[PDB]
Amino acid sequence: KIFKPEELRQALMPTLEALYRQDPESLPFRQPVDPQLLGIPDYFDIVKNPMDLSTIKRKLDTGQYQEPWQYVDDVWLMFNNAWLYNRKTSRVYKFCSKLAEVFEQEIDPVMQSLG
Ligand SMILES: CCOc1ccc(C(C)=O)cc1NC(=O)c1cc(NC(C)=O)cc(NC(=O)c2ccco2)c1
Repeated sequence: KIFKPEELRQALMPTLEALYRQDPESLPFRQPVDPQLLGIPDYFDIVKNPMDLSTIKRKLDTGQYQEPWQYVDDVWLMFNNAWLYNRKTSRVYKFCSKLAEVFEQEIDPVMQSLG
């Protein structure tokens, strides 16, 4: 019912590492979207709440996820943002879908273990 921050981090960190391990698929996701650098100035006309792997990793490393579902919700925020902004035929959309497939495989045994 109640989780300790370090045990939560140890349970969840391998699922995040499995996303970082996807290369090149995780590359658009390893740092916050920079619309200036990427040439996509409408990004924040479309995406309300940005999220990326580096932000999730810091929240995990500083104990900000006190329930497993808060971690999962940030991962899916990252996915949903990319599916929302990018065309279904685009690199980032396809890479996002690959990451979601990987995550779905990795997170299920972990959540079964945690609750
Ligand atoms: C041009 C529009 O870019 C985007 C548009 C939208 C979104 C989102 C998340 O909604 C993300 C991006 N970012 C990328 O596509 C992107 C960014 C970086 N690195 C940096 C630091 O920006 C690297 C790569 N490299 C490869 O994907 C790659 C390399 C080799 C094979 O594949 C791609």
